[PDB]
Amino acid sequence: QFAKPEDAVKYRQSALTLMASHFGRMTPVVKGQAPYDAAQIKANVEVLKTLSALPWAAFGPGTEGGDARPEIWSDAASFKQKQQAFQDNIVKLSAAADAGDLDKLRAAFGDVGASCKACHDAYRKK
Amino acid sequence: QFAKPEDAVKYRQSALTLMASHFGRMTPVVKGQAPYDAAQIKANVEVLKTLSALPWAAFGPGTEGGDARPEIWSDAASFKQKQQAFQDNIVKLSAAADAGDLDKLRAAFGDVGASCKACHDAYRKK
Ligand code: HEC
Ligand code: HEC
Repeated sequence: QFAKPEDAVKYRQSALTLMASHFGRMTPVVKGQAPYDAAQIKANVEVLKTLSALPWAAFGPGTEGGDARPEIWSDAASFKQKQQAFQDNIVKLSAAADAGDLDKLRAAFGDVGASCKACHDAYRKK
Repeated sequence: QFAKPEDAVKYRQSALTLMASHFGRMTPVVKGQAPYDAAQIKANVEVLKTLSALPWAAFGPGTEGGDARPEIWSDAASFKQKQQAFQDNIVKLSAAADAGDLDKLRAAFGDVGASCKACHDAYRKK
């Protein structure tokens, strides 16, 4: 859906920005600094699930640019493992949110955050 | 979820960018320049439905900035009518996509596009 590489870059950066907001806005809830409303969190994690599937299709071959490292494309299998693993961490978060289980939510939230960082360490420029 | 107005601005601009891509990428399909795969379009419109609900919460009071016109906030009811009308145009598009009905898809796609423009004409700076 991208006329030029720059359009793929803009798309993925926007998708990742929205992910970061839908993830990060739960930090006060996880920490107990804001109240836990199970329905609110269930709905928010549903949005995050949808968003978390979006960036990867905008790293199609030849879409070097932005702060993407070239290693994304020199080993397509390893990058795919990282995004699939990330999305399965999001599945655990969804399951916790759907269950209304704050303890499971906290644990899953930490694992999701670790998975964001694991990808950045390998694939995002400083 | 926004520490400063700038964070709301960045969020809504990213959400609108993603909407524009999920909407605009169907133009060749509507025009018959690309093939119509009912399942592909159903899935894409589901994504668009989710995204189309997101920008509005990031025009909270005091989040003037970007290319948002101040009229968004001086008549909250009228802005809300426009975004709700837009989302109901998206509902028609969803219904068409879910039905696998290309004629209804075309018609709904045109009405959605008109609704984007109607809001821009009133509420987006040149
Ligand atoms: C690889 C499988 C990634 C996972 C998982 C996550 N992110 Fe990431 N992110 C990745 C790359 C390669 C890039 C650079 C994209 C580019 O072309 O520039 C990024 C970037 C971001 C950004 C900045 C977006 C922007 O506005 O330019 C943010 C805010 C971001 N990423 C956040 C984020 C969070 C919170 C994640 C887990 C919930 C996450 N990313 C996962 C690669 C990957
Ligand atoms: C009002 C109810 C709107 C509807 C419906 C749509 N858009 Fe719009 N859009 C609106 C505003 C007020 C703004 C400015 C936001 C800001 O603070 O700068 C915009 C902006 C866009 C953009 C630019 C985003 C960016 O990268 O800065 C795009 C690409 C865009 N809008 C597209 C778009 C499409 C395709 C719509 C219908 C499917 C649509 N918008 C609806 C207000 C409203």
